[PDB]
Amino acid sequence: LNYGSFTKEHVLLTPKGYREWVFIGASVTPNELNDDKAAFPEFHNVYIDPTSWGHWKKTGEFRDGTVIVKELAGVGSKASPSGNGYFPGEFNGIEAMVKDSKRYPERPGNWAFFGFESYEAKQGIIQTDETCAACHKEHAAHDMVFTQFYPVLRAGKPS
Amino acid sequence: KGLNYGSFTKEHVLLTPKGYREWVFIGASVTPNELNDDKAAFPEFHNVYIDPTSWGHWKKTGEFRDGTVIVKELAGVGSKASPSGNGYFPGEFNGIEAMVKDSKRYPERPGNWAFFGFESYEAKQGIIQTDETCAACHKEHAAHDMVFTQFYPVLRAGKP
Ligand code: HEC
Ligand code: HEC
Repeated sequence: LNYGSFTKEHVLLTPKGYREWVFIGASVTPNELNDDKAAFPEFHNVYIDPTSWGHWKKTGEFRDGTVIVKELAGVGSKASPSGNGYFPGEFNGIEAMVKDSKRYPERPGNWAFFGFESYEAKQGIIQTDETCAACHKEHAAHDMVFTQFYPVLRAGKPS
Repeated sequence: KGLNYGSFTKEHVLLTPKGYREWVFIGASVTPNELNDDKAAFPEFHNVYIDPTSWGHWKKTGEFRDGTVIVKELAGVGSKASPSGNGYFPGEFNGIEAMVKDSKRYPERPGNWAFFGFESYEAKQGIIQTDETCAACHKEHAAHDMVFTQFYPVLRAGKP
């Protein structure tokens, strides 16, 4: 079963319940290491929909209909009883990408990339290939997903 | 009824959990070695999960039921720079820690939490820990019921 609901123009409605999908990894780009203004502030927690996770464990490929959500959160502090580093604060927003060879036949890898103005928006804004796919195409380890940073995906694909 | 996540020996020791990566992620933090005298206490990234039944209960109540299992997975820092900017990015898996709340199995431990260490992903079961080794820091400093919910935005957003 596909996990992305759409409008008529194949625009992605804001995903709901993605926090109960399969988490695949977290990174952090703090503002203070990026001239006080990270591109994606700051923590990033990333999820893949459960059906696509199932298909990934079998094939090590992203099926048609894969949805991946990147959730941004703030750095809430830099020191805790466990030591120094970065610790998350409040949610900041989300980004998403959807793979569909039928609805997006001419985008790189048949991926559409979406931004969201706020948590209350009812739908995403599809982006031009220049804005997001170009960087993913140029540097992602596998099929435009930065799986070099998702150890859940790497450990979970078939041997 | 809800499912029972985690299995236990007759001495009530948690068997090494399987499938916890399909549980509910509640937040990640990072204590890099280079920021902690080249040896962090829990190196380095920590990805945290709560079992799906306790997550269902937490959504309704905001408390940790009896039978709550939380798993903290450790991973190394893989790199400090990527096309998205400077920071910290995960590498390989290092190991796990876990805590289990059960007033029937652990009537005398603080909070009725049992803290477990694991010697490897290959171990059959965990090693339960003395109160000073784990529960002490957790009871003094965690925001809620010995769980550090100040670092679990999923938990804080999901409670009623
Ligand atoms: C993370 C991201 C994800 C998660 C899946 C993945 O491929 O990692 C999504 C759905 C997304 N972004 Fe992309 N992005 C970049 C890198 C290195 C990572 C992982 C490391 C981290 O989390 O910091 C990403 C790289 C880039 C980038 C390089 C200059 C650009 C311009 C973009 N990303 C742009 C976008 C988007 C355009 C608005 C967009 C919707 C993204 N990313 C979504
Ligand atoms: C994270 C942890 C978790 C996840 C649930 C939680 O309460 O956060 C578990 C299951 C666990 N550790 Fe504990 N721990 C500490 C802090 C600040 C955090 C969250 C921020 C982060 O990820 O860095 C924890 C603090 C401490 C601490 C203070 C010095 C000590 C002594 C311990 N933790 C000890 C233990 C354990 C004994 C070996 C053990 C099995 C833990 N923690 C498990």
